[PDB]
Amino acid sequence: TTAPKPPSAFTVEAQRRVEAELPFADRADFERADRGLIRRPERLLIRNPDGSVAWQLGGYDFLLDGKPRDSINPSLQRQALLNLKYGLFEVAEGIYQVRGFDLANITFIRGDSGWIVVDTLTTPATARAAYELVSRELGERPIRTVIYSHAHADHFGGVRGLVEPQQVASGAVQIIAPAGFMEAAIVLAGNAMMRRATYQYGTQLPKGPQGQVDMAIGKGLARGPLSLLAPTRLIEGEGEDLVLDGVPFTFQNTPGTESPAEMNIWLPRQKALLMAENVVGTLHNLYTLRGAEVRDALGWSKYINQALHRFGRQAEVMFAVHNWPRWGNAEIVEVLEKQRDLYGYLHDQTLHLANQGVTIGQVHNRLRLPPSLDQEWYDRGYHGSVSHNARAVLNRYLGYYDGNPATLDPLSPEDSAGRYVEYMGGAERLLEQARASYARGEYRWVVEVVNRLVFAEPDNRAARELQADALEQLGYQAENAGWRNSYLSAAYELRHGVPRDQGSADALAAMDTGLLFDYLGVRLDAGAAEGKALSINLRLPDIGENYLLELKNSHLNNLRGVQSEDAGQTVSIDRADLNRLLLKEVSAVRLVFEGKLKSSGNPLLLGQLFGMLGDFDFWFDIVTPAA
Amino acid sequence: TTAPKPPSAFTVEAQRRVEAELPFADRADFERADRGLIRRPERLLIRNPDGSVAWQLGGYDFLLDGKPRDSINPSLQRQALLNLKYGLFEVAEGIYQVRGFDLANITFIRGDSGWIVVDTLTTPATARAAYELVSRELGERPIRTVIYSHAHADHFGGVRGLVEPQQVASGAVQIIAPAGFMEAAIVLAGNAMMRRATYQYGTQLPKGPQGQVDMAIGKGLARGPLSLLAPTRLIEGEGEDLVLDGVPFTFQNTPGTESPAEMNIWLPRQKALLMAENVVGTLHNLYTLRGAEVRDALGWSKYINQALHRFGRQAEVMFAVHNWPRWGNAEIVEVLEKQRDLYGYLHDQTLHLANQGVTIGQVHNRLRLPPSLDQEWYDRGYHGSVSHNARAVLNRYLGYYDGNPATLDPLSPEDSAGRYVEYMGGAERLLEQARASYARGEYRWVVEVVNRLVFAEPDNRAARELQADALEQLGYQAENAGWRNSYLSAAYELRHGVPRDQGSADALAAMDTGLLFDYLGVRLDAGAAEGKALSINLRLPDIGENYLLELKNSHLNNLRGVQSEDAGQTVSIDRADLNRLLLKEVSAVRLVFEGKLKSSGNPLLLGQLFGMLGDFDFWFDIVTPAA
Ligand SMILES: CCCCCCCCCCS(=O)(=O)O
Ligand SMILES: CCCCCCCCCCS(=O)(=O)O
Ligand SMILES: [Zn+2]
Ligand SMILES: [Zn+2]
Ligand SMILES: [Zn+2]
Ligand SMILES: [Zn+2]
Repeated sequence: TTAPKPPSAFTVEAQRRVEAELPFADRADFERADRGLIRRPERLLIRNPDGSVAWQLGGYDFLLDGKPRDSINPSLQRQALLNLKYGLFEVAEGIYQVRGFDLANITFIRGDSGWIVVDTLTTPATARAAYELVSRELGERPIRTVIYSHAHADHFGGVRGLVEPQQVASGAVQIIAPAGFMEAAIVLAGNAMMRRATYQYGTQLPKGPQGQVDMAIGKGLARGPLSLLAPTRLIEGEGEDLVLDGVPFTFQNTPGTESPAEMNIWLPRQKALLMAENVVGTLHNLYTLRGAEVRDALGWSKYINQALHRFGRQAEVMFAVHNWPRWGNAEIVEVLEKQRDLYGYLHDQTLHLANQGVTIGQVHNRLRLPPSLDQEWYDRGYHGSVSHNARAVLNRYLGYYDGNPATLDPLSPEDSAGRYVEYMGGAERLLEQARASYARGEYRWVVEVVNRLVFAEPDNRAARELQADALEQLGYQAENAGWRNSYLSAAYELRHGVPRDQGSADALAAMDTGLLFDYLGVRLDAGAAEGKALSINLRLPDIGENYLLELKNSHLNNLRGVQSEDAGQTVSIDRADLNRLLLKEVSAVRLVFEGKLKSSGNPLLLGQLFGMLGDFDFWFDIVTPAA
Repeated sequence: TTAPKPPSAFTVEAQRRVEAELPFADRADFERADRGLIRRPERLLIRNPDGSVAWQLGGYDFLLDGKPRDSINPSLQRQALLNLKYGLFEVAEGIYQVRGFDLANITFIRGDSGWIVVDTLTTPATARAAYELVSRELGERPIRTVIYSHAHADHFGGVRGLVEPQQVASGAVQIIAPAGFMEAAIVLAGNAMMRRATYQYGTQLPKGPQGQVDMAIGKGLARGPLSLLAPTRLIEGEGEDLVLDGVPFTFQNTPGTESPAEMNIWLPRQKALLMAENVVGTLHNLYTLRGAEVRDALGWSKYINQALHRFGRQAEVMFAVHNWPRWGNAEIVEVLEKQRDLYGYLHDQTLHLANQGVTIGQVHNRLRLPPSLDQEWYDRGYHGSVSHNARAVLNRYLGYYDGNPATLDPLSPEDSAGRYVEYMGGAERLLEQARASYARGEYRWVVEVVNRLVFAEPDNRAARELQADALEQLGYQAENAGWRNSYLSAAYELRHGVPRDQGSADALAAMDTGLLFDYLGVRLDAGAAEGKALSINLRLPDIGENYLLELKNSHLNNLRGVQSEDAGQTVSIDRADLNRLLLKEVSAVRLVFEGKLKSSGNPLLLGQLFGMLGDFDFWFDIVTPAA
């Protein structure tokens, strides 16, 4: 059978254990998440210009009765309900947030003549909807300044919902960002990350008790066009004190924590501390499972300590770009200390263990937070997990290899699987044993062993169905939203298979030219490039950049600021026009006839290079070997 | 039986295949490695001041007959003999190198009044011995300048063998380094890295056909005290043109390639290009298996391209801090192009594959260099490997997790092993099957499956002996020196068990104070720190630094430039005296009585904190679960 199964007796027991272990009696977050509520719109339904739906919350109604469901980890269910506390809120005098209109929050700070806005959600429609709610309740005011707290799409993505380029061009609107913002906002492993993200975000799952229920730092991500307008002003060095529209702001740069470009904000008049995405209502990711570079827990901890000693000590309210605020100086001091020691403990104790010989394959089964950190709701592994972050720290310092040469040169899973199956007496015998293990509630073992059979025999329905059943129990048990979604998406694909039916101008415009060509080098089909050699001078006059492109030894090189008198072709095109070509907004033929694409030398080389560029299928297999 | 076994028939066949696949007819390296030889001392034996032996080459005599040995990959054997071409060499007019006195080379450049020296080997005794050979053959000359090509111990370690602090202090000797040198020269995962390095370096193996034979970039690493004298001058930005003792030097910074602080050197008078450790006689590591952060192949490739377009185009000789030079402009241009496209192809094609859904557990079995790159001796995987570097690139962008939730929350190997064994019919049945697989030459499979049995039953001699036999065949087959050494060290420990019998003042002095306390936080025993809280102001007047130390929530924090009026204790000590304490060169009691260690507040806190500090056993288990 191919439909979700009820929670097993072992899964039920695991949920009861969560309740026994975690401080459910501490319900203060429920008060915090409702404090200062101005308006919760009755229903929320946000639409995109093309008619698609950007965001809606009606799919979460099953959570509203607040009744426990054993197919959901009760800690995650608690977070799931708190994230449904959406609408317009007062944080402090003249500081408001619209929460639950998208994954992130959007913050409106009262200036003398308009709003200073912090962040802009993921897509213009959600941002626009938030601004409309603000105007209905507080009165319409022009937005004078938009500040990006950091370089992530759930924060800069909806900017065109608030302001337009002509406002920025005229100086009516300023955009403030931490130094390094443009370099960090925008690729090379994009298809792999996006496809792996369908698991983490559970994009194929229904919203419900046996599907997606929450995304930890918010309900989920709004769907729509991605916008991005470049900053007009950057916060340099350690930070800067600015006055915006009569309001004093202190910006504290925290480079290389949750994002390479990030800054906390202190508002001294309100004694309000906006902790960007450094401190949120959950342990955050040191490693995002969809795939990204490992983050620096050591710096993350130190920057939280820096904020504590500078501001925390005088703060009356602390708030963030995800989740809800926390009021009271003693509460804020403790949250800052604990979040600082959370990242610090994860870092320090992973390394303490590693230095004792505990490997990347063992550390998550050994490392446990001490009670003082374990027993706070904002330290729970909803977004990041202690388990995956400990392995992340270890991977950052020691790498993927566990040091045991048995594992140094491993056969691909699909190549060793047939032998595992044979050694275990064949598929039927393996299933018999795995089913007995399943009946004992040993899901973490079952998913490892039955995965071998699925890889040996991807058309073995019985194997896929058992693997799916065990993964699903693990998803029900998961406190982590990303783990849950991944387990349930894996079950879904094992049961149903992968779909057989299957661009942002601003994002492309933000991409450095060198990175664009690095990406084109990634698209290069090695088979097509084999034995070829060509050099092309590329000139981009609007941005005043020159690149030397060299294809040789089945590799595309690009080099900024150099030209070769020996290149076989010289090509001139504005970066703006190159952008349009890639976005299919203009044809190369029309550009050549307009005199916008120019060439000397052999007119064919760039075309020949383009013809070697391959493509990537989005729906590649994950839970089985490639079809 | 517990002694090395002969190469199997499959291993022999694998060696013959290497010969069929690789260009052994290309023997030009043999001429290159002998070119400009001035003196090869008859025997080489270098001793340390305490009487220990730093370096000797007599253990490699078995290689001298040049006869093929099937327990050594013939490509590695070729490299092993070329690395035995040691002694004093002329590279170009007034440019000499002493090769094979240590892992790295040391370079002497004739100035008007003395030597400009590039790098200093690993330990003073080897450096001193190299200088003595130089003086015997070319005449004794003062060393006026020492340049560190980059921030690695096999390059700055022997500096005290050449110069002393009073020479630097008086300005008689200058030390030049790339900007960032001191930050990159010096920890947190040190015990784990060092212990894992016993495998990579094969520190327990004899020198011989069934032991250690070479270390790729050199024969091995000299053993002795580690020295380091701080630079007096840093090469800033992209680089700088300097004149040293009448000789013109162009320094090209290449930050974040083989080392975070590295610079190539162009010598325009001799048209000589010293490629630091960017281009050597082998594919280098993107990931060193002993464990370290993943290196940036993209930047590595671009920096090689930058050197090519700036200098390569006019170079007559190219040489490096490891291995031998290559003469002739056409040869140099090709080597630079190929090394550039080597790192570029590894990067680009790993990502091309990953974007198609190929995982970190599959990529090394899919990625292959094109013939133009595969068929050059300096592109062979002696130091780095295509296999481990491809997985490294993938790990850098996507992380350790393959995206399949079967693998998201894995049981530790020792906890799932008992079940693998049971499912496979028990130990005897598993061995029976594994022995048949062994008889078919399926070593990569045998080491994966028998490893399960060793982990289930670490005292099962029969299992350990088979695992050892299979690993050993893999070590014999390995072209990579680190892989070979690791496979043979694993066999050694399985057969014999781990030893049951078991500081650099300069290195400690080079360590930032914050990093020192970060390291102390890593030593913190969480059990001992539980429930404790303390704050200590630490003042270090000689360096003018203040730190706030806070222990809370089982985590030690240190914060530069802040002090707390609420700290329970204030401690004052020069960093120089703190160094001496840690090195056991002075007792804390003697320092307090000398007035060199001062305290206000509760005199006990720092002592209490120190008492919570744990230690790490060096010889932790790798190939079995912890004893
Ligand atoms: C349209 C893309 C939206 C991107 C929103 C996700 C934020 C990226 C950072 C990953 S993490 O969630 O901080 O761990
Ligand atoms: C006494 C320690 C000697 C360190 C020498 C090894 C160099 C460190 C860098 C690793 S790698 O060999 O570049 O990949
Ligand atoms: Zn973010
Ligand atoms: Zn965010
Ligand atoms: Zn090095
Ligand atoms: Zn080196």
